[PDB]
Amino acid sequence: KETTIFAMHLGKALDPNLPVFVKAEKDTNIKLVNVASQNQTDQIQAYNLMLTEGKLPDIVSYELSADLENLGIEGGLIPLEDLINQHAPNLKKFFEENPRYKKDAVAVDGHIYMIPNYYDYFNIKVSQGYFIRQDWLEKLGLKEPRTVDELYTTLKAFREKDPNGNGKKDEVPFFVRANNVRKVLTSLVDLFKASPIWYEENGMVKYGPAQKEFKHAIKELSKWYKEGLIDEEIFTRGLESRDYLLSNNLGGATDDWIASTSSYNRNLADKIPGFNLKLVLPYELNGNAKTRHARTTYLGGWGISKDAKDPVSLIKYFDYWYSVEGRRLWNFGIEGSEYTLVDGKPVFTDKVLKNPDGKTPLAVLREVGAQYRLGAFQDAQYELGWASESAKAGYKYYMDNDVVLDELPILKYTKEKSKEFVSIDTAMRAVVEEKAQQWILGSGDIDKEWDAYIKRLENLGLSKAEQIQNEAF
Ligand SMILES: [Ca+2]
Repeated sequence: KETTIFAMHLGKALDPNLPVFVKAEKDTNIKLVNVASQNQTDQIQAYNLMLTEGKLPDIVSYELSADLENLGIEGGLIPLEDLINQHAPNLKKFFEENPRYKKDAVAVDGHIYMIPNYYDYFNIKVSQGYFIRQDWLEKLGLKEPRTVDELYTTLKAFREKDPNGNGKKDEVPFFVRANNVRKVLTSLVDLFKASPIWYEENGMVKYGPAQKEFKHAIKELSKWYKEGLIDEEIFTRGLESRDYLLSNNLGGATDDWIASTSSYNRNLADKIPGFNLKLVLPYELNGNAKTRHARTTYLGGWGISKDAKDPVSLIKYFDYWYSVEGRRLWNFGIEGSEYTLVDGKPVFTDKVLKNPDGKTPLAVLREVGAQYRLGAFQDAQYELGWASESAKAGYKYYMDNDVVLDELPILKYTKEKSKEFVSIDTAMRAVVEEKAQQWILGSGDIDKEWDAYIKRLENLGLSKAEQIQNEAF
């Protein structure tokens, strides 16, 4: 059966002749025909153009789920929940076994309009983590800090005791990597168990920047900033911060993405003798040793349009990607080309792990149509199949110690509540970022100014936004 689809990902329209989709056609007898051409590169433009047709393609795939769900509410996509319950055993069991993932699939009106492209979140939750210069701790006779007060003592010693050995007070004890204010705050306030965004607490949704922990975080950060413990240029350096500070042997500690930050030991070993930037668990504050840095559960998804003539066959195509072999196909490519089975489990080939032109394993996989964002279920075993030893070590450490808290899910709103919420959320963001940056850099006094700042947030609509967020959760 020839089945029309709108599908794009990373600027490329899905080519059904790629090995992954030829295999799935051989297994399912569904042959996709894309309405997006090989010349289109702008998925937002091509999607909107596609929606002006009198007939929609059989399957509609898009990166932004809220747009798919609105198209469902408008009647352009059909509800899927009865189709799944009646005809898609793999999805039916997946939703039963994963109530969190089921939430991502249910739209604001209680219908399912799209199947998300899920990360394997419960197997790898891990994004950012805390790193510290083990070789500096050791040469200074310091324990690994395990609380925020112990970190303070540690960063003070980094700043005052010349661990890079050059007789200059040039050490930058704590730094971040960011290119906007929200990203700076994200990597500073999590240490103090605060949040710059919305979060979940005791089943309710709350606004990070209005909390007592945020006040305490900014006050402490302002104190550490004044004492030279936090990079004087936190808000002015950009994405070059980590490379500049680590490669010049100035930086002592950070909070940053685990896979990339764990690469510096191997890169700087010949250049900085003894260099060991080491991943540690989140520091404890008042009994809390969690981090709110977490991966997300999905990105994008796909649905069936009102114009598909055989939706039952299409829900089975959707279900194929949740079978054992369909999920392995999507994640790993073709057996005998991208991977072999070793004791029942895929092991990538040299074609994937040692591409002679320098291509990454994921880039090689993408070229066969693996990992092509639709409504499939990523497998963390695909990622561990190629990730570096230090990346995998960091993932395992944070996973085994259960330190990562689930992020607030992507919430669902009607179009009108969304506009209302976004207008409020945008206005408050501007206030929080202005005030927190100035407080951290030592302007004014947060104790004297906190109340008026909270009233400004309330005047911008904080209570209404809380009401909308809690309804949506
Ligand atoms: Ca020094």
